[PDB]
Amino acid sequence: AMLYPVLTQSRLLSDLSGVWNFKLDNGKGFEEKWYEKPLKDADTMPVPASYNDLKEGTDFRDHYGWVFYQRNISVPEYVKSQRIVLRCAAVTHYAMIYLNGKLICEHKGGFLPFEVELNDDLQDGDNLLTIAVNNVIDYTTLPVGGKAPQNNPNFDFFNYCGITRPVKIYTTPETYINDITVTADIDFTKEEPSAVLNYNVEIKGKDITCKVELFDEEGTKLSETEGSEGTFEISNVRLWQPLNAYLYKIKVTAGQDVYTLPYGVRSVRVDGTKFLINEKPFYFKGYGKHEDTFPNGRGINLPMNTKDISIMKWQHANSFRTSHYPYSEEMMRLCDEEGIVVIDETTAVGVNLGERIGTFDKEHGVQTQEHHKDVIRDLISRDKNHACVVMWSIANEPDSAAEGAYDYFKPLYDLARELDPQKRPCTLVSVQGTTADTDCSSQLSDVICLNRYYGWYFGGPDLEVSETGLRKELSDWGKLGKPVMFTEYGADTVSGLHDTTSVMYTEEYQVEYYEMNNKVFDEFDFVVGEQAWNFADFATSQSLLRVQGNKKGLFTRDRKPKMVAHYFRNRWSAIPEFGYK
Amino acid sequence: AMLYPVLTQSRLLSDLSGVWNFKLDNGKGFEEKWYEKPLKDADTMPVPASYNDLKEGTDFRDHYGWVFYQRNISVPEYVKSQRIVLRCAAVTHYAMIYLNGKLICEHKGGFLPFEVELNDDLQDGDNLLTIAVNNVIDYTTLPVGGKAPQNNPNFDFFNYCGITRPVKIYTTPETYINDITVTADIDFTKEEPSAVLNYNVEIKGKDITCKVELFDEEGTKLSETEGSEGTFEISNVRLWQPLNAYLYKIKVTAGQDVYTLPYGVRSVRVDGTKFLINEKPFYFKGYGKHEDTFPNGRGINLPMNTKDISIMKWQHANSFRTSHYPYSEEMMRLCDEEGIVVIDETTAVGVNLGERIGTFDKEHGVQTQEHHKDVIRDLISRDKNHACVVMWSIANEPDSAAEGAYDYFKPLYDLARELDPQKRPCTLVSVQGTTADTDCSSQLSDVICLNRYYGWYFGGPDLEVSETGLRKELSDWGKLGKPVMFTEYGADTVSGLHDTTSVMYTEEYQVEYYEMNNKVFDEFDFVVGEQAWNFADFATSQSLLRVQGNKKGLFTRDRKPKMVAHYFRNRWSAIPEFGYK
Ligand SMILES: O=C(O)[C@H]1O[C@@H](N2CCC(=C3c4ccc(Cl)cc4CCc4cc(O)cnc43)CC2)[C@H](O)[C@@H](O)[C@@H]1O
Ligand SMILES: O=C(O)[C@H]1O[C@@H](N2CCC(=C3c4ccc(Cl)cc4CCc4cc(O)cnc43)CC2)[C@H](O)[C@@H](O)[C@@H]1O
Repeated sequence: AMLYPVLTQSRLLSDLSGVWNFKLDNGKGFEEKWYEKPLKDADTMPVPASYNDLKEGTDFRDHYGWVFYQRNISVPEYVKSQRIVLRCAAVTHYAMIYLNGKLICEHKGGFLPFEVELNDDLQDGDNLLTIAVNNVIDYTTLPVGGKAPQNNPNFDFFNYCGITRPVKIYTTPETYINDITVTADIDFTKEEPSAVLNYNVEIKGKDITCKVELFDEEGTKLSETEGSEGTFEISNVRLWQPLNAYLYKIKVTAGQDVYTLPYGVRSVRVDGTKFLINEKPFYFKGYGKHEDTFPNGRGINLPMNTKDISIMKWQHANSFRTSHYPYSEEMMRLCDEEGIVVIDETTAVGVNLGERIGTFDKEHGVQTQEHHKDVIRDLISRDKNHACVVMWSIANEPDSAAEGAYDYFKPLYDLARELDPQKRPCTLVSVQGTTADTDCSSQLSDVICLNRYYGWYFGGPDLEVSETGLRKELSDWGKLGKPVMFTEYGADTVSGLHDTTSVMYTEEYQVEYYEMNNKVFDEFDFVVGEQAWNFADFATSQSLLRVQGNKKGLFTRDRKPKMVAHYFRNRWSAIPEFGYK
Repeated sequence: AMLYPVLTQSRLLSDLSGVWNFKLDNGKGFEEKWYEKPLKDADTMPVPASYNDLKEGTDFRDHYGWVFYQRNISVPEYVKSQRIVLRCAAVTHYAMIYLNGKLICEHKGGFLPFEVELNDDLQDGDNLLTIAVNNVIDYTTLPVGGKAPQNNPNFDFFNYCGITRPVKIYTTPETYINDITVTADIDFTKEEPSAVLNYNVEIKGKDITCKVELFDEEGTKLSETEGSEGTFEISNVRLWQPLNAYLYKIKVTAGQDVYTLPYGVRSVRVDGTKFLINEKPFYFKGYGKHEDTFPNGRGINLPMNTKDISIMKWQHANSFRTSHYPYSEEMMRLCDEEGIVVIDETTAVGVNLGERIGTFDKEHGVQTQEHHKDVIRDLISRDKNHACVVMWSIANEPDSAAEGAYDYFKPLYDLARELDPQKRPCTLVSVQGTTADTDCSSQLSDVICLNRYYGWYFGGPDLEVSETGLRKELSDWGKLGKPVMFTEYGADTVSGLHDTTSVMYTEEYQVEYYEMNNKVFDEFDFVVGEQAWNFADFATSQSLLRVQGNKKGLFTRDRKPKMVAHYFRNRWSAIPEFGYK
């Protein structure tokens, strides 16, 4: 259970962000117990941010192993009466928190929050907070790291590591609000849709009165309820809608603690080959994104988030997929405010491939299902209340058509559907090569999400031949009667390369590629969404197939529009959110 | 008096940063008293950051007038016992702070901090904090804005406005440390240089004991002193040096309040035509920078700051000038940690130009000297203790060779030299066209800082002819016997444009331009520094002479190296910090 720490009349919030003491481990780092004394010959490193690109030389960018963040923490004794918590929004990949020298916390998982209590191990004056981060990836990590001293990522994006998201401190009374949940049953039958909202507060500590208050957009009060559980009757409810968002406020007063939560009233339901939002046939318009900026790397970047959402509404999009890892809490909340449809995805990327071993080989294969279940647990525990999240993605391009694959995902799908209070659709992004008959996603998933590159990796530069292929496979996928959407498709384009008679990597070819694909898409009424790959150019590991990173983005890494970006904006302008099919 | 709010055993610090409620004024904004009720139909805007580039359309970028930031503030009553302060690191240009509807603070000045007290006007639960920002510039603002409904900046950089730097909240006991000052008298006579440091603490409130403690780099204690004033004897003092920084810690315990301060022991003194740091002949290597990134605009950007300082040490630079406005506190402190020489400059840019009026015309001219004195007051009050600041710049390219000019600056120079506890050199950046005989900087300034463009605006593309000119004027400047340095010189280069036989705007020409200039520079021993313009490409107002902004940077706006960047790195590698002349 992880609530987003905010500022409230009952709780504080001190951002530990700034320039910390930084030092690359040299192997002897742990034996010599650097976490006690200061960082001798320390360096400077801003937090939050990925450290790989913040210094020159490959030895900082391509570091293998541990790095030590160090900082000076201090609290006034008049606050020790409250509950002190250290919240780490994200640490990529493996974090180990020390306080004066005592290991107080550990976490496996570089893209989800985790907190620890500081009341017992604090001191009186200056305390030495030491956060050690590991970047190693292997068959036991999500994302998955291969092998053939450097990390070999089994994924197509750079291994940005470090304190990726903010590290803050917040307080709370002894008996506090530890978690909250809210679902909505919307009565679309009446001429005006009314709504009934069910809540459930979980307290913790030496309990015992609980109060909840409902407010609207402006802040006007609307109703009140008592107890750890209750409901709200909203006649004339203002439904959260794609691109037309509306968020109510919820103020829960429990004992000596208060916490507010913005909630969006909307319904999500799959019906045959139709993805229904608020009981209407929705069509996905957008692209798979990355949390990738320069030189922040994977580090949080609120200004760029607002710019991207501006570029999106500029382009007439409505959705994106948190490609290959969960995004920041801030970006999720922003999509609630701005009304952006989001496909929340886990870190489960790279679960694929004297003898060739098999993905799900019990002895020499991925050892990730345990942690994979944790992520599904922690991901939903965090974003369960986000009205923008309309579906979960268990994994990106796994070996979903291989032996043991179905056995691997079935418990994960179940855990997901048993944990989502709203019981939202579940899916997995199908790598190219799978078919309706071979993909275990055909049975497990509510929506089929394809990653196809007809016209690039498969068929390019012959777009004519590539078209018949795309049509042949897409037509086959209709046999399932489920909703089909493309979550990835694009061609690497180096901004600035032009040609009248186009060739691969030019801006002209990139547009043609999306014209041919979109043409086929519109031929089938069970295609309920198109999301291009990628929103913008992003960094990867070096390779002959990567022209200074991934260049399949519609925009450059600095958000500048390629010619394709205008193409889509024109297309998506004449395509509505509902009723397209 | 403005101390940098940090985290201490006696004081808190809650970063109000995040996505605030935003709304462009429409004229009726103030009459309709938006600062009381919420922002109806509000928008999203991250803080801190310039808002001009965070939304699409010229109407947000080219807005004229007011914008309303709104936010929800809340404090627990158990903290009301302390002193509550709202610190605004920067608001560009004019800020007006409301709390529940009551105007509680105002400030003129978009690039320096200002705080206000919240104890008296707080409420119990949720408070509506409303920060209104104005972007208008005219003859009464610094920077100066001209005329011929839009702002016409009298300067060559875009008018990025909004909550440019962080807005935080910090507490402190009734009797607190309000200000601190530290100077150093270094005895360079002994074989080992010892040092004596003089401090001076200023308290405020219902007083009455004061304690100060000195620590070194690691954190080991070194000495102790009592009283609001005292000294420290440092035998074997570790002198802060350019590119070899060393900062001591200073822990002042006054009553129920503590505050720590990193200090760097170094001496600055001009001797004839020699700029002496720690009694050695220093040579400036660097460039004039901007606080300009995309899409942040002028907004703070700690990751880029660390990257720029990496690029600098990569390039073998040692100094930069806070071109045309004071930079963030974080960047100043970082230069102390990283050992970067800084020329702190004020916002006094644009003080230049049926009849042609004169700059300092008493009735129809710049009405800025009053505010100009404030900035000189507040700038030194903030950065007085930064061992990286080795000189002050009263103004950039003013009309320093016109009637009334000398009368305008003389009181400003005096106020500067009377306020700097360290009595550091003072100068002003001389626009092209001035000569040793005409520039009032010849008498007022300790160091001559020239902004010359021989080979671009003046002479280009004939670099041969441009050379004789540069030599003729530079030789003349030697008549003063003072130290001369170029704070600006460069040629607009569009990254990617190449030619064997170079032309203007190509990368080849840019290198040639700096070769010719640097050749002449090295012919004169009274030239003690070279700083190119600019560090990287930055945004300006649109114009036929601006190719999508200013492109004179050595690096692109995203910090990528142009061919010139490697040229300098090779040159600056064979040029030392001391003894070059
Ligand atoms: O096209 C992208 O590369 C982007 O789209 C997705 N991406 C899709 C392409 C991927 C493949 C792959 C898998 C099966 C077959 Cl038959 C062909 C190919 C192409 C070449 C190839 C070569 C390899 O060595 C490894 N993996 C592949 C999987 C990855 C990913 O989801 C995304 O991370 C990536 O950036
Ligand atoms: O070259 C830059 O433009 C950069 O260097 C500095 N910059 C120097 C060039 C500036 C001038 C100027 C002034 C006197 C004379 Cl004789 C010629 C010229 C050139 C053209 C010209 C045209 C105008 O309409 C107004 N101002 C000028 C002053 C400004 C500034 O300090 C910096 O802000 C700027 O970005």
